[PDB]
Amino acid sequence: ELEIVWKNIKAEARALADCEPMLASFYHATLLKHENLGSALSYMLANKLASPIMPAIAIREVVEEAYAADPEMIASAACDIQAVRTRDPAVDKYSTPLLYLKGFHALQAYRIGHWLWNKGRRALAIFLQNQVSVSFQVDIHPAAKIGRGIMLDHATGIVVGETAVIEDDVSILQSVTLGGTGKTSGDRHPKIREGVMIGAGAKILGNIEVGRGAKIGAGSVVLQPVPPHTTAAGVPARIVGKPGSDKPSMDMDQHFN
Amino acid sequence: ELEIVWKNIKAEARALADCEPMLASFYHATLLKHENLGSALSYMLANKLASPIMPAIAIREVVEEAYAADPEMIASAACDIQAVRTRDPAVDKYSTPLLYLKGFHALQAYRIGHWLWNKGRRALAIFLQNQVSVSFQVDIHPAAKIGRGIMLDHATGIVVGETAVIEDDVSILQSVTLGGTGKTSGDRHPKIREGVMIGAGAKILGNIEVGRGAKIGAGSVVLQPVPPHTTAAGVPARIVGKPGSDKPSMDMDQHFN
Amino acid sequence: ELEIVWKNIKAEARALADCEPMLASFYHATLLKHENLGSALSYMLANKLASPIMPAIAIREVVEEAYAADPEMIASAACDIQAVRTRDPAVDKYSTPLLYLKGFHALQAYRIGHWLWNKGRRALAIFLQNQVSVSFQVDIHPAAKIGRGIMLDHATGIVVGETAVIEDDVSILQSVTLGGTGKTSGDRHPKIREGVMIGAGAKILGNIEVGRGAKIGAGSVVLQPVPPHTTAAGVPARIVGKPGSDKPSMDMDQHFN
Amino acid sequence: ELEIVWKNIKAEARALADCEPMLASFYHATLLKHENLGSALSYMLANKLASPIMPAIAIREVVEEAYAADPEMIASAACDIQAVRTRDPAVDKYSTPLLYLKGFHALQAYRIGHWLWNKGRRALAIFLQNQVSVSFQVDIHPAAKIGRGIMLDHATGIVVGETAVIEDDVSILQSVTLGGTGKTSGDRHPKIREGVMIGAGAKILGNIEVGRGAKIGAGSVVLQPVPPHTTAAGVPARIVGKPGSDKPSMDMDQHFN
Amino acid sequence: ELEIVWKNIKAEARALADCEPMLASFYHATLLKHENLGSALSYMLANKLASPIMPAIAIREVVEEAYAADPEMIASAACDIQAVRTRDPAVDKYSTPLLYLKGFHALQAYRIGHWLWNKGRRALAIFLQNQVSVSFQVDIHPAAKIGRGIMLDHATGIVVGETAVIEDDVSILQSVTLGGTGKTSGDRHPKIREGVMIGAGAKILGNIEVGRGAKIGAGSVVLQPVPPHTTAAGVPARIVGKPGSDKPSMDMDQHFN
Amino acid sequence: ELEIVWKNIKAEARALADCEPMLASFYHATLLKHENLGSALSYMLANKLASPIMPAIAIREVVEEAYAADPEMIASAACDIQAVRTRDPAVDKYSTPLLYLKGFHALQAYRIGHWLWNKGRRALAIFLQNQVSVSFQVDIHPAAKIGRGIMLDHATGIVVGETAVIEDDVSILQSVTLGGTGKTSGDRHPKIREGVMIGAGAKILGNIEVGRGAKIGAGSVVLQPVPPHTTAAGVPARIVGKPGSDKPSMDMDQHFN
Repeated sequence: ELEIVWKNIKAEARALADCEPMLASFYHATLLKHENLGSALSYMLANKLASPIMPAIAIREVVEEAYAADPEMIASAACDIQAVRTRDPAVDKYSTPLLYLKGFHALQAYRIGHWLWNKGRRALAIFLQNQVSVSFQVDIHPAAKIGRGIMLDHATGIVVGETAVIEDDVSILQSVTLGGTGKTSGDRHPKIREGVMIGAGAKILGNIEVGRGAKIGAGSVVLQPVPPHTTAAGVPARIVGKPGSDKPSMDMDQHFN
Repeated sequence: ELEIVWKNIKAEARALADCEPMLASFYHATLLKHENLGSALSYMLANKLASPIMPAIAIREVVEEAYAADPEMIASAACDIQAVRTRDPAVDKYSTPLLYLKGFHALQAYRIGHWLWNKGRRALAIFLQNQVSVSFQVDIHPAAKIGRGIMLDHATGIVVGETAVIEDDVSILQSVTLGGTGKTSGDRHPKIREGVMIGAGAKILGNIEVGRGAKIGAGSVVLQPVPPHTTAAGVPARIVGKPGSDKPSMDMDQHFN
Repeated sequence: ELEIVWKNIKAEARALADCEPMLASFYHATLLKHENLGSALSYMLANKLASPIMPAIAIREVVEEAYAADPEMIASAACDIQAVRTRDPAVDKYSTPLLYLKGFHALQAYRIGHWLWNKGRRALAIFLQNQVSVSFQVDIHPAAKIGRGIMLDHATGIVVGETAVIEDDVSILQSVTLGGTGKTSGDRHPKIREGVMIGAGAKILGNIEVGRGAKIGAGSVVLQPVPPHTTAAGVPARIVGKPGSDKPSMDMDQHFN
Repeated sequence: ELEIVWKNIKAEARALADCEPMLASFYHATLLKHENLGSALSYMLANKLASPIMPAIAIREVVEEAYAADPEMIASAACDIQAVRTRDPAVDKYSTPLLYLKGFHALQAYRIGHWLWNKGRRALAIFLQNQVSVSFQVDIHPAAKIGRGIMLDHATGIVVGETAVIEDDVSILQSVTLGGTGKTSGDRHPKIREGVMIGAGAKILGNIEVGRGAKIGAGSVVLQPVPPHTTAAGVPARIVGKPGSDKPSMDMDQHFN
Repeated sequence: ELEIVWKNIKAEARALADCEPMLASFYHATLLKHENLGSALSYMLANKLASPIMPAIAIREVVEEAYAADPEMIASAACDIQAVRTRDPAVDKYSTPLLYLKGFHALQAYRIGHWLWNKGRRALAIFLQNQVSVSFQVDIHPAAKIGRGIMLDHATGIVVGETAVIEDDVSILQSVTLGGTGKTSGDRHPKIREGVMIGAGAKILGNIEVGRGAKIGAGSVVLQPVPPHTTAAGVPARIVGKPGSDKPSMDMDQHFN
Repeated sequence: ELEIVWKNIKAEARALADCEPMLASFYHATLLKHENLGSALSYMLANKLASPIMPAIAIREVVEEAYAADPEMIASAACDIQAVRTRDPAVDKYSTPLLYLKGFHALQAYRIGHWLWNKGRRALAIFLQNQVSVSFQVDIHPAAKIGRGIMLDHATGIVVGETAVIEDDVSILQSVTLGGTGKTSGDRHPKIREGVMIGAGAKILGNIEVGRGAKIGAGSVVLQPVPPHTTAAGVPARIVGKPGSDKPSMDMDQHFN
């Protein structure tokens, strides 16, 4: 439920404001004064994406329009929160991704851009993509199709291209590229299927499959498709083993042979 | 031709202003209100590099002076715009690099820094280098010697050191390092010859030649010179093949082996 | 001593004001108007960490409280300045790290966060960690234990997790991860011992030892402990040699094999 | 009705976007994107009253709460817009007061402060009073009781004290004081009745009546009550004549004697 | 001569930069870095009128276009600088009006508005009028016809309406209104002839002539035409004498009777 | 005592923060976190005078230098607070002038400028004078000699020239000019002696005495000296009576014959 995630967030916020007065005002503005997750999300995005061109209120109205049209984006955000809490041992609170984590922020900004792109507002979507690249150091093409329960841990240097697909329950670290090949339009970026874990620095290039439950080792350069439930590693990457679990995204085991 | 690129940009800007009310003023202020490419470039760099150290209107003065003194830098920018449009399939407009692409912005900021450096205004060039690093996440030393028709696609994490050379018609992806070795002054960075393509994450270290038309695979660590028209890949890199084209920078084929 | 580093900085500042008269007020504010390094450090951090939540004045109060409680933080910054000046051939002046180098800025910001974390002000430390990740593109968990004489050269994309240790006199390049494994709290990040050099893009994962005087080659993915005075490289990394020096962090030789 | 004022504003906004394409996004944000006057008023005040203490979003919440509790505040703004358009020959458009005229901005800000004062939120009302004095150069104590159909033309230097009353359909010029006497709390500011016109620079002091349809000449200092339908002028002011109209506020005839 | 005023300003700026370290960069950015008076004027106006509606770099473009189109506006500004230097004993430098005096800034902003108005860009001229009113506390309608060698000393509260005329070599103090009467279009504001001096707080209302070399006493309310070379004072004003000089604007003698 | 004024302020602040949570953070930053009046004053001035040229911390160091050199400026500020509380019936708290009232803010900014001027830092003093004119709409030449226990109520449009003297315990309203005559340097502005009250809009011009305990009526134009313990009013002003008390500044009785 969104509600237990949101109820958890407010209760955390109440406690955190008591034991850190420096941030009491911060917690009230970002969390306590909102009635639901949607409103906290739009507030976060409005403030983080504000520019002279589109100030806070202007951005917020765009975000609220998107969430009214497609409320599943809020549900997706809630799943992404739970992903980080459950998978990242440095995070023990529901509020932490929403408050602090630039990978989470960039992911929700992408959802807005994707909605815009699909509505034909492509100029605005590209503006926001490239704003997010500068501000959060994550460059996700708004045409990319990205599911829910996604963790982008640390996130600096992540690149996801136009024709990429990232299914639900995927975990991706800093400096990961889901990148293209060639100079022509068309399908040319990876398809990352459910349960995949991608370690820091991995470059996955071209219109290639990374099958369900696969594991891509840190620093891998993947140029050929990786079968489901297999571990790939190296430069260029080869099949080196099989993961310890069905969904390595859940366990974040970085070892490979 | 310069006038051709500029006319296209203005045409696009007129159509874009008509399609997105939130951005109509932006397309005017950044493009349509300007008489020539040089004016739009100075506007772009000023706005995007503004900080508490120096505001936008002050930056803009420095940039106009440089372009008045060496208008070839404007011709170089036009060649760079054409490189991105022709090589990056996610870009189908001439206005896109100018408005949005941080690698393009970084590359042009470098040109101003390089002009300052060569004039003997090194302290200002070093400020600008480091502002570009924070603002665009691209760290290019102003003493590097970089030609024209250069694409820096995505660009997050690019590092180009003091003594590097990059010839005309080179294409470089995110997280590429043209890096030094040792703790002494003098040539210690790579010399990248014309037509080279460098894939995401490649690290090229030392005063080593990368020959004309060579391809450096994504994630490679290159410690030895790479012969012309050869493909290097791996950690550390070895010669694994020959590229499919005479100038791999033009074709962006990321395959290796 | 501090007084020698500070006297050199003051002399450089006087020269710089004549080299670039435009920036004279900037050199005055950051350097000339202070009587000691501590004052100039607190000025830098106050401005670099200023936000709507904690403006420059509020941050400075925090920083001066920390520097009064633990003046060794100032001495640590002085050794960090000397490390860059001595090890990075692109940097000749003591003033350069303090004015411009985002790795240096982020490292001193971490010291404040670490001081806060150790006082139990954990929310505030996590806030600053994530602000520094956005602003300087360096993500250091405040519970990390980092010594002095540390160079973070270029620095974009550096990630240092919760249980990591970096001892004195270590040099680290851009896109280096000292990263975790697993979804469970507990000891799970690298221990980087004195004198170690880590090349650009290296990923070192898990609770593993990198021993005194070891060298980690650029682009390495290190999953097993590295013995003192050996060189590890490759994906995954293997022992390939021995460094030519007792403390490779001082010499910055990027060669491996 | 409101719907007629609002329909006119929307039509003007469409024309304005074609008259000055540069400002198209501004006209879109302030006017075109709203479905009613209340929404456009709350957008104007949110941005005009934004500060570090209460950002635009926080102000808008306050304003929408007030407009929901007392929608007559929106109707009052509509009569104020019509007053300027009908009485000021330099203003032809309904949109002009809402976009630009600082007297109109200050008058609507006062309504929010007055609403707050009457709810017992007195500190907040005094905060906004003094912010409006700095930003729009109009100092209105929130306990003042001000009706609707009020023009504050040019407006700089207007002062209206704690116990003042301004009834409906009053026109006031720049540098007008409705000021107190004495050091004691209690009723001590003017009562300006319906239809009164007050010329530039007039000072009206103490708990005195200015009667229905009276005219106060520019530069007058009024220390005694002014009868309905008479003209007062001079320093100190005396009755010098009768207005040529029943409600001089509508006709703006500045002649006296 | 234009070149003379400009050379003086640069000389002063060099000496000022040497005397005050906190402002050295300011004198550079506002004066010394510029090639001519027009460039410094555009810089001044851009910086001081910046707002959330239009930032400084955008304003600067509008201003340069106006000066390129009608360079007499720059000659007018030089005459205005000389008027203040020669007439205001608190000003002994040519740079002072340009750097600091809000009446001088307002007057030059009016010139740009007037150029726009006459070109048919009225919507932009009306924005700028009202921005100048908030920013400098001077409200001058852009359709007013104002000559050169004009001093607006102190300037707070000055109002000049739509149909006013102010000839060359006129001096006006704070809180002066050249104000209208009635609610109809057409001439309804004063016509101030050459050499007139207008003291602080004077209100001059209606389409009335104030003849060549006349003096209007401080605090006067002028409702009837004032003959050339005559002194008017009082509320309402009468002819009380003749000025001591042929052009009272030059001598600033505030005595009357 | 400063201490009972400061102790009163903190106690007020504590209570006000409890009964208005919107402003709790505001009260903590402006008042509660400071140890003395001097620190609260410097914080207020640093934030209100911050500009790109001289940000908050830079201004604060200038103010703290001034207060260390001449601590009587803090004592003067305390007297000015008590003046407003005791004389202005709209103010019932010690904290109100310090928090909100632009006349009080401008007066303390003047003290800094006066200190600067007397130290030879005249360029900076003139910069700040003209900043204050724009920001608070009060234009006080830093060479003016102004005592303590001064109330500037409402304050918009106040002008005080170079050679003016304002003794202790004077009360001055909005739109008051202590103004010059002529175009030559030298003593030429009023000398306002102890206990004088000046009503709104009064213009006092030339090097003329306004004797101890005199009263100047609102809207007066004073061109000849006013004897001690006399009331002057009119345009031009004549002696019309005697005040009701020895120090009309204390009683703020605005009546005159």
